[PDB]
Amino acid sequence: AAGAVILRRFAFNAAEQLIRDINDVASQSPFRQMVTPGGYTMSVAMTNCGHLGWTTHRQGYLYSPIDPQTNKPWPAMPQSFHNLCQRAATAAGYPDFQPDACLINRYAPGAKLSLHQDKDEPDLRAPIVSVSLGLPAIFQFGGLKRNDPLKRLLLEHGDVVVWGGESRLFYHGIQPLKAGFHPLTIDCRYNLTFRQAGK
Ligand SMILES: O=C(O)CNC(=O)c1ncccc1O
Ligand SMILES: [Fe+3]
Repeated sequence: AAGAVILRRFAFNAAEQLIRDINDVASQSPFRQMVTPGGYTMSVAMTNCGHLGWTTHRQGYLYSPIDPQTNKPWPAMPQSFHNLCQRAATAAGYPDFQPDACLINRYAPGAKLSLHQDKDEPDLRAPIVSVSLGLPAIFQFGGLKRNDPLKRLLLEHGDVVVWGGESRLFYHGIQPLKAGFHPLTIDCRYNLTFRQAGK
């Protein structure tokens, strides 16, 4: 899509370390399946690291310094996360990107992410950096309207997408995860999305 940059296998050499750091983050702020304000439990399990974390609070979504499950700050952003995000963001031409939030998604087979926009960040000029690890997933994206036609791209282990420019506000999602196996993740896919969430 216009504005979006795909860097295939950009995070391949870093994957092992990133996965260790995911485990470390989740040991402090555990993965949970958040409940939408619609009352549905998501198939995707989530957690956050960094100064701010995306979560549900009082039947709604927000960036918060505190993990509502633990009542403690989200774990600090791992070095591996920060390094890889910056190498990706710079390669795609976003030198001033300074992320302070990393949402971590975990997909078991069957798990999917419904069509949505990321429009909750203060500056929409800032991109989102997205890192795929483990099992491959079909990423779908449309446009500015919920009913716009979808295009599909397979995202694989180590792929990084820098989601900026025109595509920044496009609706997008993930199709039900095909069952499979990966040496590093076992039977799941992880996705990291780095954001400038602070005002
Ligand atoms: O790949 C996922 O599991 C979900 N990714 C996203 O929701 C996303 N959002 C904004 C920009 C890039 C993304 O990959
Ligand atoms: Fe998204």
